[PDB]
Formats: sequence, structure tokens, C-alpha cells
Amino acid sequence: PVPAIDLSAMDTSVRPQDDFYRYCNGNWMKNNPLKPAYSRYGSFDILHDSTLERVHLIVDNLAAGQHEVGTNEYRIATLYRQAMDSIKRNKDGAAPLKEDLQKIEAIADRAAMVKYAAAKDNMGGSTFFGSYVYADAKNSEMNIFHITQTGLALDNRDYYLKQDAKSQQIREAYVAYLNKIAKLAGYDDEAATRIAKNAMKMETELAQICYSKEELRDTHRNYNKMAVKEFTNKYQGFDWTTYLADRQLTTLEEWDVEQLDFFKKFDSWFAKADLNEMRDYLLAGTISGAASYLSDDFEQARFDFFGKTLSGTTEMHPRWKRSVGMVSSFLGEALGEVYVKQYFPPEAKERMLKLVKNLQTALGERINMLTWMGDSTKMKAQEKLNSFIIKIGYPDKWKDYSKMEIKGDSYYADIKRASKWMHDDNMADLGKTVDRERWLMNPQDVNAYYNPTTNEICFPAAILQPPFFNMDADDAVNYGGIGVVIGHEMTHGFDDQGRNFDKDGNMINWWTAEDAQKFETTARKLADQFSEIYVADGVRANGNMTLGENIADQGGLLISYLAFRNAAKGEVMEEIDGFTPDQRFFIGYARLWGQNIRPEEVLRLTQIDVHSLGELRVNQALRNIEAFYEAFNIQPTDKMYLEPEKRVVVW
Ligand SMILES: CC(C)C[C@H](NP(=O)(O)O[C@@H]1O[C@@H](C)[C@H](O)[C@@H](O)[C@H]1O)C(=O)N[C@@H](Cc1c[nH]c2ccccc12)C(=O)O
Ligand SMILES: [Zn+2]
Repeated sequence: PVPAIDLSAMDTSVRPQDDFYRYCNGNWMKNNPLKPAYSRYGSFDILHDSTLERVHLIVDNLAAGQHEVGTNEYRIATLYRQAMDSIKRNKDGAAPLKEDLQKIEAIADRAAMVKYAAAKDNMGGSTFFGSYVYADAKNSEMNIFHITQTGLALDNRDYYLKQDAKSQQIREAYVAYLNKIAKLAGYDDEAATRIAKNAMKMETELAQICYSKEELRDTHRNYNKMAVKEFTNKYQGFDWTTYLADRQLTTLEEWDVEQLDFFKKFDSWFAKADLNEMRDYLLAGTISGAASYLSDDFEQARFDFFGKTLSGTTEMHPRWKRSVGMVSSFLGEALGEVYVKQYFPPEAKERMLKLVKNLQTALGERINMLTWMGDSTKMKAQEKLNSFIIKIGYPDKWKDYSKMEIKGDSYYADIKRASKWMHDDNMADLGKTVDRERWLMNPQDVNAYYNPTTNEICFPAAILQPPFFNMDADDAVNYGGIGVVIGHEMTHGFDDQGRNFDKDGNMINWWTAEDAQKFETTARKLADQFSEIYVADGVRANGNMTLGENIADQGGLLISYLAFRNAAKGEVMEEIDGFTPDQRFFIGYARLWGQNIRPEEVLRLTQIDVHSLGELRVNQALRNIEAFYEAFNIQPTDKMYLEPEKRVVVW
């Protein structure tokens, strides 16, 4: 019988009323200092790592055997062995990159830049901006074409623009990274520094006209469907008509310009930008995008910046972990099929479905018991909740990889073939009915998700294991673990983004203005509540960026606690390990989040992660949960206590 709670993780010298996070995790945290390759390590990573070890065996077994060309076993074995083949990768050096760089150097003028972007984007690139095919937000049954602002290497545009000393140091390390890899690619000292500085200048200019991370979360702002000619007739600084023609999209009548104001400013930036500076931007981007796929010196330069500088790590993960991760990103469902055959019991799928339906019923009750919302919006909320698509364990049909060509000539060349396959597979959806059954994660992912355009909640097999889902545990702990996860994904249907989408996945208003304003006032109170909290000295939590996840955590806690009480109706509350079932619910929840984390990684996740830090998902989120105050008799002098007027309950 797998224990329901690791009691040894707990630090019972801490009062649960003062620091519940360390009460439930503080001895695990003392006994598990971070290893050099980890920027953060906690319960999710434990389960991730043990799942990865299972996948490691699957992949190593395939790599040891013989397979026919054109099977998935051949594709997996060949990608993985090439990634693992440090002798060949180090022998080849930068040679696999040579022709790609020559193609960029040959771009003769601005017109040729446009055609180059179309050619690389036809391979899956994002030369100056992103583009993708997926459901129309306002017609979720039809696939349309979307364009999005420049993907930035540092992710948050603020890294490029903030004027303080620590931000300048990060920028200088990024430029040193580009200089290092340009030298490794064969440029002399002068050209490598020129390329690094020009690339950073171009990327900083693009970051300036990008939307902020918080602004990218605004649903209505980032949808702008229109006739193509309406935009391309007016904004001709970038020759969209030639670009679209070379992407074979001349007959495309409409598109979704997601960051419309970025593309209006991009019109002038592209028309006026120095050609040599743009070429250097393209060179640095191509080298950086190849740096995980060549010789050790490239991969270590990349680690020096993205690992050591940005995250505080001092070692790379072992090569097999990077290699399994790469294979899983291109052939993940082929691996997922083997994984579930070997490790996923059917009893888990059926027990999980009963659990999800119990949570759905509890959420129906929470919505019925709201009093801040009028009856008419409440009825639309129930309609949405009753139409969740539930996906558990694995997809009912597996992805067909048969057109993916893997040759084994070089790691980088096959990476490009795998990416081309994924790109062609995406473009093939254009103008076709949306496949609503598709999984956006693999069975072996230790995670779960909500998707607004299908109104689906999805629970991969790998997350249905202890400490989330433990078929031997008492109910209280399973509700505190996977039950809160389920309710968290459900609440995403009703957070500041998902509330905009209806039961069919369409971005259609189902709110009265008055109820929406009330939601927005209450949500802003939860945002400001978290932004009062310090994640490090002088650094506030970003309550705005994490607002959707904090709403979902709170919803998961309230829904799952209600479902747990429902399930306990007609039973007497037996203590276990000296804890009431109510206390075991909260301890089981807090045990999901115990982690150690490097100071650098605290700063990085505050800039890029919409999820709060694990410590705040326990110590801050629970301060709004009245049932938690009761379970541990929290008084006004306890450090966990929040004054009632400052508490906020959204749903
Ligand atoms: C309630 C929770 C158990 C499930 C929940 N999944 P959820 O956010 O809905 O699913 C997806 O997660 C990421 C892939 C995306 O960035 C999100 O926008 C969302 O779509 C979550 O917190 N996922 C975390 C889990 C996680 C990943 N790495 C971790 C390291 C430590 C602790 C937790 C984690 C995450 O994706 O961040
Ligand atoms: Zn979430």
C-alpha cells in the first residue's frame, strides 16, 4: 500500500497556522537540496523524473534493436541515437549549419528578405513573426490562419527594455551568448561581435513593438479576424502579397491578425530596417535555433546563458534526458502508446471518470450557490459546465506519423525534417473541420489542461499516480491532490480568459455587463492581493499575470473540498495519522507543491510563468479558503490569517 501522505516530508516543528507550506513540506525541503542540474525540484519533478525513467527504458529498448525504414520505432531510434551520439555531433561541429548560413548571407535586398521569410516559414520557421493554423475563436469548428508577434528569445519583452543594473547584466550575457555561438559557427572575432550586437539591436526593436506578456492574455484584444486584402492593401512596408504567394496562400481570403498593433508597427520597422542588421538578426536566430543540435560547444554556450545565467543551474541534465525530451516532442504519441500499454491500468481510467463527474457536480453546486451573479448569467454558466468534454489517460485514436522522413544523415538535418513534417501537418488543417478529439498533451506528460476552443479538460495517464491519484489512499487525500487538479482545470473554463468562451468553444459573450463588471472587480482584488506578496527581497509576485492560475487554484480547492464533503456524507470522520479528514485534504494539497527553487529561478518564473510559485499556491491561495481556517483553527494572531475583508472568493 503506497502511503497516502509522506509524513516524513512534514516539519511538525512549524505551526500549520503560521506556515502551512513548510508544515507540510519543510523536512522534505531540508532533506532534498537541489542537485546542480536543477533550478527547481519538488513533487511534480519527482513524478516527472520517474515517468521519464520509464520512457528512457522504452526508448533505449528501441535504440538497441533493428527496425525497418519508415516505422515509428525506426524514427524514434534514429532521432534518439543521433542525439546521444556525441562522437559524431562533435566531429561534425558546425558543418550541418553551413548551407543554412550561406542562404542567409546570399539575401541580396529587402525583396529577397521577404521571399526568404516565406521559404523558411514554409519549413516551420518563424522568421520575423509567427503563423499557425487552428480553430477560429468565433467559429470553433473551422480551422483558419493566424499571425502573431515575433517570438523573443528572452520571452518577456521587459528583458530587452528595463533599465536597471540587473536587467542590463542579463542582456550582456545574452549578447555574449550570441557572440560565442557566432564564433563557433565559423565567423571571425569581428564578425561574431558584429552579428551579436546587430541581432540584439534588431530583437530589442521588435520587443519594443511587441505586446507585453499581460496584454497577450486579453482575449478580445488578441483576436482580429479580417479580410487579408484589407490589411495587405494598406500595410505594404512588408510585402505581404509576395510572402503569402510564396507560402501558397494566394487564395486565402481571411486571417486572424492576433497582435494587430504589432503588425501595424512592424510595417514601418521592416520597411526602414538596415538590411545588414536584419541579415545578422537572421544569422543569430538560425545559429541559436541550431545550438541544441550540433557539437557540445554550442549546447554548452546555450546552457551557460539559459541555464546558469537565467536559472542558476551549474550543470546540464544528462544527455539521455535531453534526448528523450526531444524525441517526445516530435513522436510523443508513439511513445505514449507504448507507455500506456505498459503502465496504465484500466481501473485507473474508470475510477478517474467517476471522480471527474463528482467534481463536475460539485462545481454545479458552487455555481448554484453564487449570490453575486444574476440568474440569467448563472444559467449560461451551468450550460457551459454541463458540456465539458472529458479526456482521460490517452486519446482514442493515435497520431499518424507515416509521412515523417527520418534519414539518419545528421541530428540537425533530421530535426529539420521532423519540424517540416509537423509544419505540413498543421498547414493541412487549413479550411478543414476542427479535429476536437486531438490531444494537446501526451499520455506520459505529468500535467493536465483546459482548452477553451473545445471546452475540454484533459488528464494524461502520467498524472494519475501518487501523490495526485493513489488508489490506496483515503478519499480526503485523493480529493486534495488529483481532485484539486481536476477542479483547477474546470475553473479555467471560468477564469478571466475562459469565461469569454461558450459551451461550444466559441468566443461569444454569455455575460450581462453588470455580472462581467462584478467578476472583473473581484478578479482585480485577487490580482492585487497576490501582488502584495514578496517572492524575494524587493520583488513582488505578479498578481496580474498569474490571475488566471490563482482563480483556477482557488476554484479547484473549493470545488474539490465540496466534492470531498459530498463523498463523506453518511460516514464518521476517522482520524488517520492524528489528522481529521479535513486536515488530510489540505495536507494532501500542500504536498503537491513542496519544492526547492534557486533564487535566479524565482526571478525567471516571476517574469515568464503564469503559475504562482508553489510556496504561494499553498501559503497565499489558502488564505481565501474558509474551510482551511476551520480545519486548523486559524486565529487573528496566526501568520496565515488574512483579515476577512481582505479575503476574496471568485467562484
Ligand atoms: C493544477 C495543476 C496541478 C495543473 C495545472 N495545469 P494547467 O496550467 O491548467 O495546463 C497548462 O499548464 C502549462 C502547460 C501552461 O503554461 C498553462 O497555461 C496551461 O494551459 C498546473 O498548475 N500545471 C503546472 C504544473 C507544473 C509544471 N512544472 C512544474 C514544476 C513545479 C510545480 C508544478 C509544475 C504547470 O504547467 O506549470
Ligand atoms: Zn492552470
